[PDB]
Amino acid sequence: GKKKVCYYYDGDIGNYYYGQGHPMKPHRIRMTHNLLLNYGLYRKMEIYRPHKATAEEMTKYHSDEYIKFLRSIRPDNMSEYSKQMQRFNVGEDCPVFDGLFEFCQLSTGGSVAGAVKLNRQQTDMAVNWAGGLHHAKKSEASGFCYVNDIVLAILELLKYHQRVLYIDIDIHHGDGVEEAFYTTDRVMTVSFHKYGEYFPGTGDLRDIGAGKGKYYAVNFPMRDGIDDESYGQIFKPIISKVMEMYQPSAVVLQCGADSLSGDRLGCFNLTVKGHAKCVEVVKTFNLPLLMLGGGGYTIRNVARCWTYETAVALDCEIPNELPYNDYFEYFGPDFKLHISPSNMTNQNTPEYMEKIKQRLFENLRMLP
Ligand SMILES: CC(=O)Nc1ccc(C(=O)Nc2cc(-c3cccs3)ccc2N)cc1
Ligand SMILES: [Ca+2]
Ligand code: NA
Ligand SMILES: [Zn+2]
Repeated sequence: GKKKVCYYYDGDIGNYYYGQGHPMKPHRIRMTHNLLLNYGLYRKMEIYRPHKATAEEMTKYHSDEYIKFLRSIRPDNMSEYSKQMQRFNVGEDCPVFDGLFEFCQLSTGGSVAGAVKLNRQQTDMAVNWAGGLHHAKKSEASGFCYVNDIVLAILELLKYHQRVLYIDIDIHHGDGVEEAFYTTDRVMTVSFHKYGEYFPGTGDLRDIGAGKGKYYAVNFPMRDGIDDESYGQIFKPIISKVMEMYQPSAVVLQCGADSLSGDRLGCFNLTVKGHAKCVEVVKTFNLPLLMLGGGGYTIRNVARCWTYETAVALDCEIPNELPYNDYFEYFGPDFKLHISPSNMTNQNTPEYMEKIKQRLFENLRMLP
């Protein structure tokens, strides 16, 4: 039936600025929050302010040297760390900005706090839209991500769960998460993503894991222009087969909104309803679920997406007419919650979708 939802948000998040022209806008988390508050969704869920995750918490995955660097680097001392910046991939796509470490701490704190709450059986779902930074690696920033809150939250879940399922609907391959768990069967990682000379360049369907983790990494490579129909063709069948074969006891769902139609960086054509169908599918399995944010560069659509997916988590129907809010002008000219797909060509034929699905089903037969 209906579930208990705990939601994590820190009002300071929207103030972190990656710099002039950088497409990552933490302000989108505040727009999301303000919109869902204006729909009255706070009446149906517990709202918590995450703690600032410490260096002890972050070094459960990341190296001491990389976390020490992130704690130290500032725009004022940048000149003195030119060598370290190159070593850790900080300074270009992953810039040094005021309060960078605090931004890492808040984004991470919500995911780890959500995992603790699920481990304690105090909630059915935990939501952290400021999380989902799937590209960060053990000792390296990547793709605007510095600290991998997802890996840390999964490590927290593994204290009480033998098997954790990770599902990733961001347009990009969930490389940092897949890499962290590549050689274990205790986490199965399932990523659906644009593939073919696209960032980060990994996630071929032939990448299936290694050693004990062989068959525990699943990749569904897609072409430009995927629509609700095509995505819906394959998501429920793959997740259903994964649930059947893997039998996880907890799930982490990365809800990156860069897979929506009209994304500034992305090349997919999903609506908010098509993207949210993924949350509905996963929610149906009735397992402890951690829902996380991710990419998303057309900020008005990110706020619509995560507001609607919070409503889905709550089994709460909300009107398409947007309520007034602090960012009302961002939603023009329509001022509606739902979006239309564009006329872009879907390069993913129905045969291609079915064929990749069949190849993944062959791999899933290899589980015990
Ligand atoms: C050349 C090129 O295309 N570069 C590039 C573009 C987009 C992304 C991205 O979408 N990154 C991301 C960031 C986050 C972050 C969330 C919060 C802070 S960063 C979460 C998920 C993804 N996929 C990464 C790299
Ligand atoms: Ca993905
Ligand atoms: Na794995
Ligand atoms: Zn992305």
